[PDB]
Amino acid sequence: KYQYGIYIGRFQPFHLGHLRTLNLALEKAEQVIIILGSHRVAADTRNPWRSPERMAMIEACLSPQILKRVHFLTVRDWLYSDNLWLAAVQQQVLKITGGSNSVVVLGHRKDASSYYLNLFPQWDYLETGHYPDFSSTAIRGAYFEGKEGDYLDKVPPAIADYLQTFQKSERYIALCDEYQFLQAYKQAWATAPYAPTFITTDAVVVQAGHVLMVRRQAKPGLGLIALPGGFIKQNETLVEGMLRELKEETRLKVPLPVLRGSIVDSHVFDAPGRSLRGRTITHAYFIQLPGGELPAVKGGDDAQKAWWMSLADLYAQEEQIYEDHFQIIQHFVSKV
Amino acid sequence: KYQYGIYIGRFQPFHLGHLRTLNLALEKAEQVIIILGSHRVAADTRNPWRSPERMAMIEACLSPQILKRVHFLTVRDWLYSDNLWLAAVQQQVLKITGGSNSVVVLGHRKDASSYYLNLFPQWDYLETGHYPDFSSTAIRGAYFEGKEGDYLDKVPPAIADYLQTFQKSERYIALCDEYQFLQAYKQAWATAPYAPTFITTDAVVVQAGHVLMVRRQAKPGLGLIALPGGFIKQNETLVEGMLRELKEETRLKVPLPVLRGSIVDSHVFDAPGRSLRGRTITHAYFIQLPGGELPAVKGGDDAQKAWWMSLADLYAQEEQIYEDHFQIIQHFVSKV
Amino acid sequence: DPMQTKYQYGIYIGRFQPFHLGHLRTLNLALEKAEQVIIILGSHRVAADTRNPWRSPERMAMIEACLSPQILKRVHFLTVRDWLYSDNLWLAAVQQQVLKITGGSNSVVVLGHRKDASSYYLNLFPQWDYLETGHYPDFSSTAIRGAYFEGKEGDYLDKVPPAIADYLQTFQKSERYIALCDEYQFLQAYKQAWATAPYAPTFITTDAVVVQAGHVLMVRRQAKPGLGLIALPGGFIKQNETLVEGMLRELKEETRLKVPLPVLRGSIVDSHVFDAPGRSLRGRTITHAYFIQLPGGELPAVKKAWWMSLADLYAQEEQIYEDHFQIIQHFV
Amino acid sequence: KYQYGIYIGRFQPFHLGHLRTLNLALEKAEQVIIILGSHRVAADTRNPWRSPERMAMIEACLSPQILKRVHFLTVRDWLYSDNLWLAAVQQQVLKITGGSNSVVVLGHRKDASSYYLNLFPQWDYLETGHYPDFSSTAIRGAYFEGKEGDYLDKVPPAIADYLQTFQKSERYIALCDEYQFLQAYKQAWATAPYAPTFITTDAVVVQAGHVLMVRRQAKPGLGLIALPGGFIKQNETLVEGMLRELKEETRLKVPLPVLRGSIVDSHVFDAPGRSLRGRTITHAYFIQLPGGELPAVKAWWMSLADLYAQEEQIYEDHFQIIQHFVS
Amino acid sequence: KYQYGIYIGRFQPFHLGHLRTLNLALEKAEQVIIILGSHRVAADTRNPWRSPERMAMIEACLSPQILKRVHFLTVRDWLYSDNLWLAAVQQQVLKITGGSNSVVVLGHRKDASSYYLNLFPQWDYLETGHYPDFSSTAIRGAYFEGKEGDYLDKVPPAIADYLQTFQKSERYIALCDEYQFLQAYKQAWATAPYAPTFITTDAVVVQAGHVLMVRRQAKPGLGLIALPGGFIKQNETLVEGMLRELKEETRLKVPLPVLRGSIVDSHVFDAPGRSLRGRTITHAYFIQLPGGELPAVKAWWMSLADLYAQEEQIYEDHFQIIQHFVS
Amino acid sequence: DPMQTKYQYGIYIGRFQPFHLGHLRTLNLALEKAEQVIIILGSHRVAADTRNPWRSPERMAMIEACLSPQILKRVHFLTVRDWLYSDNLWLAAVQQQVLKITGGSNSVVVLGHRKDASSYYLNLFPQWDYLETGHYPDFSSTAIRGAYFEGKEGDYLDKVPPAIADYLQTFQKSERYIALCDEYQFLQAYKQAWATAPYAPTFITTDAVVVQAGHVLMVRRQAKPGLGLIALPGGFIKQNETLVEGMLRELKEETRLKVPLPVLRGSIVDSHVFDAPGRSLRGRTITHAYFIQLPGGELPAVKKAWWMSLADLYAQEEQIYEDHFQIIQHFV
Ligand SMILES: NC(=O)c1ccc[n+]([C@@H]2O[C@H](COP(=O)([O-])OP(=O)(O)OC[C@H]3O[C@@H](n4cnc5c(N)ncnc54)[C@H](O)[C@@H]3O)[C@@H](O)[C@H]2O)c1
Repeated sequence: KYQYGIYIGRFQPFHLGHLRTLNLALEKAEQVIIILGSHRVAADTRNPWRSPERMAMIEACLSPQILKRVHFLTVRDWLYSDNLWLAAVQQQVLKITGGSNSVVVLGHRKDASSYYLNLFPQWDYLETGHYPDFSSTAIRGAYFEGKEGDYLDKVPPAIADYLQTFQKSERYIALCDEYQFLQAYKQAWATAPYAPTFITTDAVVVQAGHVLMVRRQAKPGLGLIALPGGFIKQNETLVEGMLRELKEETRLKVPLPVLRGSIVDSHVFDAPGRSLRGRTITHAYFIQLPGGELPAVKGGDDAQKAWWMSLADLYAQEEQIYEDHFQIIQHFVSKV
Repeated sequence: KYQYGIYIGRFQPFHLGHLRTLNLALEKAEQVIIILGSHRVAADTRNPWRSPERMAMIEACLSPQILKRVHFLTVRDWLYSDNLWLAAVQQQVLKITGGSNSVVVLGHRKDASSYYLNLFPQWDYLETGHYPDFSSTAIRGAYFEGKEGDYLDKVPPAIADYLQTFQKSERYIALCDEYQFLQAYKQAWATAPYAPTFITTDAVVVQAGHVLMVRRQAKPGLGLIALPGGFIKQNETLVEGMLRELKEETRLKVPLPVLRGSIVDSHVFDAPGRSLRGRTITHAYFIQLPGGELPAVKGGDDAQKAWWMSLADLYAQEEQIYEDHFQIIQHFVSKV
Repeated sequence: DPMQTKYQYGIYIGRFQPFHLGHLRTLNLALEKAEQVIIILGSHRVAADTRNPWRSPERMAMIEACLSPQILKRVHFLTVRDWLYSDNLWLAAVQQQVLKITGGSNSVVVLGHRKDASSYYLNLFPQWDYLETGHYPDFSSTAIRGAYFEGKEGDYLDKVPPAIADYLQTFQKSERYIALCDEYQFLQAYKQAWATAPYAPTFITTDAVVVQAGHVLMVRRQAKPGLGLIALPGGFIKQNETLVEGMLRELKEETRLKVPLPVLRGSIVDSHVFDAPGRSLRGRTITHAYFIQLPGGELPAVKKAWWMSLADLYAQEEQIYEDHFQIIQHFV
Repeated sequence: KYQYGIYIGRFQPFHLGHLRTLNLALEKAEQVIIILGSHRVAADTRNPWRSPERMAMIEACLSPQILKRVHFLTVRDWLYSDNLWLAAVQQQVLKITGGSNSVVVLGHRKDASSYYLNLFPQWDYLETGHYPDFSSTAIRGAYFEGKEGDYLDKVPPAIADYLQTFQKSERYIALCDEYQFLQAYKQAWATAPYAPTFITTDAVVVQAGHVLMVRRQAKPGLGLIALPGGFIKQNETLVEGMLRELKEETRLKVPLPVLRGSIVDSHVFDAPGRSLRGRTITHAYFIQLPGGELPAVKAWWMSLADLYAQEEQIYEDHFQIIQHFVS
Repeated sequence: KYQYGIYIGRFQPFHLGHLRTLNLALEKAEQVIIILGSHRVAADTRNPWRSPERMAMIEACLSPQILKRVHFLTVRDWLYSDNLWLAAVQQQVLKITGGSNSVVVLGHRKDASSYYLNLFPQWDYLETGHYPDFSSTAIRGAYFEGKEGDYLDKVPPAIADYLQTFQKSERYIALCDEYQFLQAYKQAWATAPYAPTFITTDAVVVQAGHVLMVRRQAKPGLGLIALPGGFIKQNETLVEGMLRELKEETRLKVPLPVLRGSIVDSHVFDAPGRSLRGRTITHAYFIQLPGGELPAVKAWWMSLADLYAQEEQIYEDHFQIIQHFVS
Repeated sequence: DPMQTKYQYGIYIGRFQPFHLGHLRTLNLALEKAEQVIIILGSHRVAADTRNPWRSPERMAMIEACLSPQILKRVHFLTVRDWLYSDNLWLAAVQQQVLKITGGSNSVVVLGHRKDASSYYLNLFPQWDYLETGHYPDFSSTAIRGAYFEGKEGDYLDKVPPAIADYLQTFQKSERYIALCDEYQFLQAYKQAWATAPYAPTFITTDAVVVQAGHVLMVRRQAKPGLGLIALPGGFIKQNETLVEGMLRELKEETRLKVPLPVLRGSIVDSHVFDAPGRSLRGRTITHAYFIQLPGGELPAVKKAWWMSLADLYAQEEQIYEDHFQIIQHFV
């Protein structure tokens, strides 16, 4: 009934709801294209598995024979440009679709994040409705809490196998820790009269095509590469707080007045899901340092340190970058 | 010992600590210049009395004879430009000082807000030290709570008289109400694991040299003139929330897409004391509407309404404008 | 419900300087055409001069005195500033003011007469009907103002409502009346002196807009007209100097600003020519205004001249000379 | 006593009063350089003789021995760029000076228009003057009226001879007529309480690298090439004045609204001596029309090349006005 | 049959092949307009005769009856702005056309350089050609070698007569020499696997409204006025090449570092026929020096006015390069 | 504690293509001068070509094979990309890489020899000492690469360490060796054909940088050199076309982009000339790159050509031809 069927998701993990839709797709179209979103996002409690792992997981639920008509595509996130995303999807799809006009998109409008499901009017849209009782969020929560009965009856058996092997790895132990932390963090705000909103700053300091970075020291994202930034204090201005944090986390050897006078731009980042803590809006300041020897910063140990990274280094380690920091850098790179 | 002595304050109200310093000034200099800060700020729980009232209050504590060597100056706030403030102080002072170089500034470095006390190196600075037990904040709190024994023994007798007459007015009843509200508002956050930070948007919509305004409907600032704005919701972007609030408070008859496409600039306002609620940082969006008939907006009743105001109207009613909204408008007026 | 009139609202715009019998005829026509009438007092807060001698509360008192309290229940007075170089701004102000009364009604008519060039605004309200009344001969506020400052009572007493006559007879004893006569005479002599010129004269002046730290350098006028009004430093261009030279010369004469000419020269960020034909009552005066932005810090000393804040300018709007507030507005 | 000596002037005409300084020059320096100012300026009552003609005059007054240690250099006027002029001057100097550092400039500050003798600081300046009094203004005045007695005693015999021959000239008639018109024009303002001040607009209209020009229909500079321009009326804005004047003088086939919309810039030209009628300040508006057919319109479109070739025939300072909007 | 008729060409020289179209023109329209292209272009082996000279030639070939219904119009070249050219063409047309709408343009698209006959769309176009074959390239080739037999049978008797007289000319020697040099230069590249491609830099140095110029020391266009410029060496960047070339040809007294810092702009000039040596693309760098003394340096500073006056003596397309950075 | 060496750290930068006996002599000198030696492998991730035949892990394996494990405890290998038009970027990368080893020490010396124009970088580390070694005759990596691709073993076997000889003898049997010989021969013939030209030839090409929605239009190279590498669409300028025409012509030839020339013409936002003397191995090639920004939406179809994301370009850095990555970087 269609030559091509597209199913997009994160599949973190692939569950019985997803398989139902993936089965429906196999009925409605000859070739099936699975699009693995959030490609190369750093692993966190919302996206635990890398996209090759997610492909293996899905493949393990299907037969070699049905796999003959199944195509995997991975697509990065561009949290601040839907158009860069759309284009990448079109381009990845085209390479399979030849160019055909016989194409459906299967999905369910679950919530606010499902808005993309109608940015393909070019193609047809098959809404599936909700399938009770299959919730990725519930599955992940159960899994990090070690409650097997709340997830085993919700994933394909090949998925349960995978979750059980993966339960042995270092990543799982780190993700359990990070999950306990967030849960406690959110719980500590449970008696607020209103959902809280968090304000942070971030410093984007660039010298001779390099950006000053740190390894995160506090949860969440412990150990990931990040911009130097943090929570605004009650009595400081955004610039002040930005400078205070830059100094605390990098001990950059440049006097505060030249730092101030080197701020050439700033920009607010407010994607509602940028941070799992929390609604967290960050104010990023772009600082351009002049030519010369690379500026000195604390050489603490290695997990304690700060260092300078070129764009090449940045792309090379894309999946080690915290939250949307790669996007913040890319925004100011478009400015220069 | 000096030809001229400068004492700057808000004096809300003038208390025994202030009188001590004002007396010390009268010993140390021939002429005394009192500078009434926060001129033409809308009345709130932090600045209850207008600057002519504050002058009357101070005059009532002094004798006609000593008043012969006392000079009053009023100066506006410019929360985002210390330089505009400094200049205005210099200019107001010069008109009394003739131009003399014999000038001291008396004060006490109480807290972060006292930072201005050393932006006059031109002139000498006499630090007085703290005088125990004389706190404006404590005085105001006591007064709005009606607890006379906590303030009577802290102000000059002429000040106690004034507070007692003023306790009859409509302003006092409104300020009591507003004070109860804030107190309860802050108390409701008392069990937060961290001081909360608030995020709001504000829309600065301009057509044919007019700015769209509202009369505030919620406390605090009930009844004051304000920009249309409000709290960001958890799942909306800043622009989205800005547009949602503009529509809720003005029902402006301009379709959302043309509104979006008319945003020409935005700017963050983060003076830590802009709002008495709360650390509240607002994100203001400047929208330029094209020439033509003045856009329709809700004509509700009068306290329920929205309307268009020229800069002239704005200056004419400066002391009816909420928090720092006049400053936000002035920022974008410097852009055009 | 059957209306007794064609429209809900009638708008009658003017200076009314003073209200004369022509104006009352149109006002009466408006009372026949609309249930409620809106009088718009233009030139609100303009420095009293020979073209605009009465302030808006005086003009409202004058018109009120011609009308019975039953009619006054149907009349609403609104004031609106002039913004000589910005018609869009003015159009919006009129609209916003009218809306306080109108509640948004679309049943609205503007009454007037396209008298001369200054009446162009009558076709800028297409959202409302327009009712041309034709000319009433000859009622002329210019002629009436002339007769009044010249003391020729026979030429205006039969041109104005009896209540206006009374008000005029009373105002005639004020200090403002004397001040106005003095200024009227000066302008009359001034134009006199050019009467034998082969063409109408065109005057060239320069004005200096000097700004540092949100303050504009202003002076009090030492010569007529507008004697004692607040103004920008400026004056007439001499025959052998450039505009910039004239500008700086005149700035030094009037303020004695303690800044070297060479740094004043280098501090000129912009300039603009202001040429509204009626900006000055002395004759056609076209002015060259120069925006000078001083590097921040302590304000330079001057010798009456002073640094005035933007808030203070708005606060003393009505003491400002000619178009000078608009000149400042243009730059800051 | 000096290797090289420089004397700059308009010499309109060359008078005894120059000659004496010229003589004083030949004494103080071995080589003498005479710079003829105002090169290629349209002929008018301030500047009647072309620079070749002025060369001829100053030559006749010299015997060849002398004429053979004197070099003649012409310099254009750029009324609004002194730097450009100083440069053109010192570059033309080098042609002869070769690069010498033993140089003297002679003259004296007579008025305001003699300001050009503080710069140059790289050479030595010897002040003569005042020689009271020979006055070219007075001499051109005398010469144009007919008061022969007032100037024969004032200029060298050879000059007088050339002036004499020139009276027959086709130009002398038109230049006489111009002198009468200006003297009358100025006279008509004598009852004014203050010196009058004239305001004009000029339109600079440019399409496909051509500027719209006209021949002047009215005195002064009648028949010269000019920008469309005129006197502001009492009740029009500068913009509306510029536009009516443009339509009057050229009847340009472009709708008024499109013309308003095509204004990309404007500039005020205010040199005190730009107009001989008295102090006239002009407001120039630069209109820039989209590519394509040249619009219908003596008025005609003229290229930047055309203008340069005919710089001689351009009114007043209209060339500098054009140049200002072009670079 | 038509009121007005237009025929545009370089006519270098006027050949039988033109004449026939000219004849065909006189037949089809009552008035004939001949537009002499390439007006004021320095004389070179593609364009040997000035436009007055070309007028003279085409006149001799006509009897006055005929010569009296033919008008001659000159148009400059602006190699990089066709619009400017089209405009100058149709404006000069109107001088004669008065404003007529019965007009025809004659010729035919021979090659790439004949593209200019699609525009104009406002007139009627009648295609002649091809007339196989008379070839000016071949004729100028013959003429410059000495192969008389190759062109006498190709051009009108009067043309031949003028060419004959011209052989004696001071120019014909230098133009012959140029032809030999180019033919040799091109010949030296015959063993190349592909047509060669030349890269040069030019420096456009500008202070106080003057541009630095030089006389060409090397063939081609020897002795003409040019920008300081040269061939890129194998291991220098364009910037460093431009700068060494600038110092070589002018010995400009300004430190290299200041010169780097004063570069405000650069532009590539790439018209296929700009250089007669073969495909040469030049990279022009615009250096803008601060006001004051003109720096020490045949090289000399030259005003925009000077350049316009001497446009005749300017190499290749160097005038257009200057003009590009000025407006 | 008494040091046995002058410095704590010695830095030796090169391509080492291949490591020969000259390099080993300097390396040995560095081991005498510093306690720890840092070898910087330049040209990391550059597409293998006749100037850079071995990738950095191969070059590290090669140098490792010449050294005893006791010496290797003192040697540290670091890699660094080329950024042909940005020396500041490169200088910073070297500094940052060195700092991983140095801990910030100031006791640091760079050893090398100012051989030719490409050695300019040796004076751009003033924060460190420089030790000029002088020239060793004649060891030449160019000559050794020449002999090796030409199969003349006598000309290089005695120029290189025995371990390098072994590695060379082994690599010689790979498919990459054949590919390199093929390309070497092509370039050699190419230059051959120009040998009788009166001056060194200068080549002119155009390149098109077409971008829509964060994607650059790329091709796979159909002709040598760099056959099968990813590249921008471009080629040689024809004799009678303009650069823009050439650019568009060549863009159409190589990609068959379904966009009309007139809209391609109107979409050129910027252009830049790239002229590093060694950008291309064929001879001096100077290129004109044109930035074309297509209006957003669906990407236009093409016919091998494709739209490549900026992330994918970085991911496939090493498959890119000549300086093309730097050309893209310049614009986006
Ligand atoms: N600009 C951008 O970078 C951009 C924009 C939009 C989306 N994205 C990316 O695309 C991906 C979006 O995928 P997702 O997070 O919505 O995928 P998901 O894994 O949550 O769900 C995949 C699909 O299955 C459906 N589904 C899940 N549970 C269901 C249930 N129980 N019943 C019926 N249907 C159910 C979902 O609605 C969805 O259509 C993410 O990677 C996101 O980051 C990127």
